[PDB]
Amino acid sequence: DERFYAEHLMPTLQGLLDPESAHRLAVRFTSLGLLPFQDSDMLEVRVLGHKFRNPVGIAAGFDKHGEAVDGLYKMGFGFVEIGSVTPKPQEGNPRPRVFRLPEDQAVINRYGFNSHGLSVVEHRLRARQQKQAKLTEDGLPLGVNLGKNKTSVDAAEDYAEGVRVLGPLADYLVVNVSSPNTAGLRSLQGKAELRRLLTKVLQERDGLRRVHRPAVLVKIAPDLTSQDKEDIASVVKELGIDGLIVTNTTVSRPAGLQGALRSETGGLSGKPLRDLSTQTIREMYALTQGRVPIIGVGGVSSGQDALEKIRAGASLVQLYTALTFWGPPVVGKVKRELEALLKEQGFGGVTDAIGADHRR
Ligand SMILES: Cc1cc2nc3c(=O)[nH]c(=O)nc-3n(C[C@H](O)[C@H](O)[C@H](O)COP(=O)(O)O)c2cc1C
Ligand SMILES: N#C/C(C(=O)Nc1ccc(-c2ccccc2)cc1)=C(/O)C1CC1
Ligand SMILES: O=C(O)c1cc(=O)[nH]c(=O)[nH]1
Repeated sequence: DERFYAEHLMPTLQGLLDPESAHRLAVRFTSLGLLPFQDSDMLEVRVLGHKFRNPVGIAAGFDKHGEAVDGLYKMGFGFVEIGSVTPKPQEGNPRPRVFRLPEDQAVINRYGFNSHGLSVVEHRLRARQQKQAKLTEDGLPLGVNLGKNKTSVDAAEDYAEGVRVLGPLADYLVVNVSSPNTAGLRSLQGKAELRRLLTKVLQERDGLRRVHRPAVLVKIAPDLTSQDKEDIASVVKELGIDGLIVTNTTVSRPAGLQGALRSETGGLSGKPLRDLSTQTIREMYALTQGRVPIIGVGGVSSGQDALEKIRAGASLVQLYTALTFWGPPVVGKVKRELEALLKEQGFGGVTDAIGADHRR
């Protein structure tokens, strides 16, 4: 129940544990299915070669190693993304590396891709691969988000290894070139780098057998220049990339942040990123002429937040940070409010609202 979690459970949990410990305990509880809304057809969306029974997903970073997929579907998410996963295991940055900004409903993290590695996650997904095939057919798809190791010398070979190893187990894969916490990674977003990296990714993906061939998406940052966005849009059309994830966390620090920890290094998420993300979705949708599916992510904690990103051009949305403040009831809250607003605004379902701001 919303108020109980919002007002009692979550604050108490937050007073008791540092945020990294709270996150680990939350993954454990979720993966055991220790948690307590029926989805309307208005919320169903068809995109990326799949049906999604509702358009609200959990963003990458919550379940980094694939341990809690089924408990996430049970929380009400229409789709789950895990990762980012790197080819070899690696520890990530020294602690502390995650900071709560409760007066801003924000988080700053600099995990640095702590990952159990491809092999461990491959085994975990294979142990439930046929159960995921049926979830997917029932409208509950799985994405896998790929990163690169810290000491790797050849970024494109790290991503290609992830497509070869986890591509056969995913409905879509994400080439995450926008973490702000791995040195040099964001420079993969530049025109020449990106084109060469994505050509190699797509060749690897196309060499998979047909029933194991995922869609491929690129996840980008909220901090790009106008020139960067134009170059991304052009590469994405030139290569037939299947969609974009918009956006990762920001390295900016918007005026007015009150949290005592606002000057920690790392990516900032939650409310202060919300409109910078929505504006990036609006611009990428226009530059791609509405023809490249976008998954909208950054500061979503309500139905109105989801629908804004929807009308700016997103076909699906994701959240993470709002879960850390509101807990599990936020998921049904976002869905029930989104459905009430679609009705109030005269849309037949999510699908008719996608990109609607661009048609006024
Ligand atoms: C604690 C933390 C860890 C994250 N780790 C990843 C990650 O490994 N891969 C990734 O693509 N995005 C990662 N993200 C970014 C989220 O997927 C999402 O893009 C961002 O947090 C904005 O959404 P939100 O405001 O709803 O949290 C992480 C975010 C947070 C808060
Ligand atoms: N701080 C913090 C939290 C956090 O509190 N996460 C969280 C998410 C879901 C729950 C929850 C509560 C009840 C059942 C299942 C999950 C609890 C904590 C995070 O997930 C990220 C690293 C900062
Ligand atoms: O591992 C992390 O540091 C991480 C990766 C990512 O893509 N985004 C982020 O905010 N943190």
